[PDB]
Amino acid sequence: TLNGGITDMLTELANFEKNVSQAIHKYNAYRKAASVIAKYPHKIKSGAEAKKLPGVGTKIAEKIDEFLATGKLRKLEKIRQDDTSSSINFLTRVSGIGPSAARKFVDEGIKTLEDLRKNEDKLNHHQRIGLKYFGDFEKRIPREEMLQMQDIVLNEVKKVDSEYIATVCGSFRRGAESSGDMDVLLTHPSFTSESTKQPKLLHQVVEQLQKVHFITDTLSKGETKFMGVCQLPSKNDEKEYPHRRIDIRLIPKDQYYCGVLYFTGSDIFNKNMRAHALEKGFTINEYTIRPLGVTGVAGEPLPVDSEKDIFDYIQWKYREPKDRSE
DNA sequence: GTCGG
DNA sequence: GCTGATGCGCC
DNA sequence: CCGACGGCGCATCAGC
Ligand SMILES: Nc1ccn([C@H]2C[C@H](O)[C@@H](COP(=O)(O)OP(=O)(O)OP(=O)(O)O)O2)c(=O)n1
Ligand SMILES: *CC[C@H](OP(*)(=O)O)[C@H](O)COP(=O)(O)O
Ligand SMILES: [Mg+2]
Ligand SMILES: [Mg+2]
Ligand SMILES: [Mg+2]
Ligand SMILES: [Mg+2]
Repeated sequence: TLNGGITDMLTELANFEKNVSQAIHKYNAYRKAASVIAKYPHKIKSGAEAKKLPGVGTKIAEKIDEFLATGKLRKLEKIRQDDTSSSINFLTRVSGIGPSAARKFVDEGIKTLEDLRKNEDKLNHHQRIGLKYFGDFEKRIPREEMLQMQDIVLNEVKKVDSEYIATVCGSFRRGAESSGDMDVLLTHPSFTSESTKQPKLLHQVVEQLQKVHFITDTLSKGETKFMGVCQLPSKNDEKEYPHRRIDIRLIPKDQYYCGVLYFTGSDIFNKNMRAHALEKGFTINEYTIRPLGVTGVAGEPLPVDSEKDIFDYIQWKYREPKDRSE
């Protein structure tokens, strides 16, 4: 609601920089500005008011002044009218089509949904599945369906080995009423930072979920990360549920707190927290928090016994998952 | 595009 | 076959 | 002004 006009404007500029300009730092700058404006609890009355927030500079203030006076941004009005920008912005909505592949396809005269379904032989495995479920993948998952999905995954993993722990992360763990997809963090005692005492720990879980027809497709799979497609079972005479994206990440059992911090997000929160860690002389990834030596070389992993320990190292007050959303 | 040294 | 670069993905 | 901007997994390809 509040400042929705401004944040939508900034998100559309971010998407343009990422998809068309291939300018990843401008994309990140627009998104950081959109997120700080979304959390601001007043109706922004001027560019000058917004410029006081961290991540809003001169250029964004000037665009906020235009938007508030005219309800439009001339630059976005032009981009919307541009056939190449339009085509690329549409193709990048297909899972597996990034900015580079989108520009290549536009060059070959492939620029609509009809063009893609004619040219499937030109798509890689991932792109083919993104095309097949194009409609399904733009739908959000109601929390009630996420609870049904949680119950299937936790119960199936438990049937494979009572020592697995599966945790639903992403927007679900931040308490969202709807989720873009299902993100599952997996641990097993056999996989630690010190040892892999067992092979196929991720594979055996994927296989069981395929066997009860929950996982329907694979986009990618290695030893620690699965990316694919799943679907809730429906009743007699009921319309089928949409196909959903599922990500599964197997994390060393001893590095759970770093792993769950990473997988809980949001992505903007992780970028902000990791950028703050560097200013405080630390580096954070999904496994460890490590000091930076005078060098700029990461040192030994610091002890972590809680999510909050990570916040304490970088001198942040703890934020509950619910308070890490945009 | 913005920030901090 | 291996290794390093790049694309696309995740939060 | 100007260098840095988060960090890493898997798929794919060029060069040896
Ligand atoms: N054809 C080019 C253009 C630029 N550069 C280099 C020179 C500078 O080190 C840097 C950018 O210089 P610019 O004059 O482009 O500076 P800005 O990017 O700030 O200005 P502009 O508003 O023109 O983008 O890239 C280059 O090597 N070859
Ligand atoms: C939004 C205004 C732009 O800020 P950035 O460094 O992307 C520039 O001031 C205008 O640049 P252009 O419109 O992309 O040439
Ligand atoms: Mg996309
Ligand atoms: Mg998600
Ligand atoms: Mg996901
Ligand atoms: Mg915790």
